[PDB]
Amino acid sequence: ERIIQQTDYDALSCKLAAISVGYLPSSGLQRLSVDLSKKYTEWHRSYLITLKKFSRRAFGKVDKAMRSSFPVMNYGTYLRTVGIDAAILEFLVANEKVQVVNLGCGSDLRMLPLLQMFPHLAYVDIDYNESVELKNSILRESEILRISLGLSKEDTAKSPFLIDQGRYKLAACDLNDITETTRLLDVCTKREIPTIVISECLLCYMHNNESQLLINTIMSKFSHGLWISYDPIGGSQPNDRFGAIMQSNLKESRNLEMPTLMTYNSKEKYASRWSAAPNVIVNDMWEIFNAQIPESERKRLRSLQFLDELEELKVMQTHYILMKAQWH
Ligand SMILES: Nc1ncnc2c1ncn2[C@@H]1O[C@H](CSCC[C@H](N)C(=O)O)[C@@H](O)[C@H]1O
Repeated sequence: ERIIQQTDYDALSCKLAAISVGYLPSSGLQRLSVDLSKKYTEWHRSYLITLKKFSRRAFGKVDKAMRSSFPVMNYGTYLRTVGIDAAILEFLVANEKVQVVNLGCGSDLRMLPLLQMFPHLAYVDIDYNESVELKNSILRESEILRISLGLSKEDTAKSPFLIDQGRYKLAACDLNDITETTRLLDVCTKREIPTIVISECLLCYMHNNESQLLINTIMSKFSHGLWISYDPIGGSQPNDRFGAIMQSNLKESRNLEMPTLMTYNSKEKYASRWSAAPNVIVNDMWEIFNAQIPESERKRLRSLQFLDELEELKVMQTHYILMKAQWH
């Protein structure tokens, strides 16, 4: 589906709007160095310029949405990035040899600083065939993105991989098909190696059958893992129409569906999908803003932009969550 692939252009507009204002990179929570903080800004800026070369339509939707970004949505992107990063970095410090499988990766460039910071970290980007062909073109075209991953300018990878360079792999795969998913994972991951499965904004666009079989198969595949899943919820409180308005606004404007939004309308119901795992934590993004983000970080974001409506940030961010299912 071309419309589901175009949701990544909204996710890239958020990431480039946060970096352009200053929200990211947060060098403390993401644990970036002085050089890698400069590289985080320079890799994302070079991804936007290279996206212009390969697409006028995709650059037009990313550029217009980025510059029309409000302070409230920049707070939602900050908590979204440093929340998933805090869960990744805790697992990568305790476990030296780790392999990551970013399901529904899109235009995510967190693997660039992560591979640098951890010498024994493998990584595996996975998206639709059309999406990963655009990401392969952008990484191989830009000179600075070429140096980060050790890529050539030409398409030199073979068979199931568009990129196959040492400790990073890019691959095409429909995740709604479980036969295609397990065939790819057999040739790019191992059972015994500790794992971090990232499903950032992926499982919301899938039906309940395709998403539940993806959770049960991947957890049963590895002996030791950690599933950091970010997604929206419809809201549990009565007269809370956040979920019914979101399904009606996506269907009318863009012809997009979030099938299991109302089904998993709370953070408890969302976390019950990973009930097979023994240790399951779950907190909405407003709870992560008040408990996980330090006082030094909140003062820094206040210096960037005027967040006039803090209650409007609470209403939005309570309808997003960060789940962490660990098993062994
Ligand atoms: N069945 C499927 N197979 C492969 N990719 C899928 C998929 N369903 C949704 N996606 C991908 O999930 C992404 C959702 S937008 C999220 C982009 C990225 N994870 C980020 O957080 O910045 C899109 O890029 C889309 O292509």
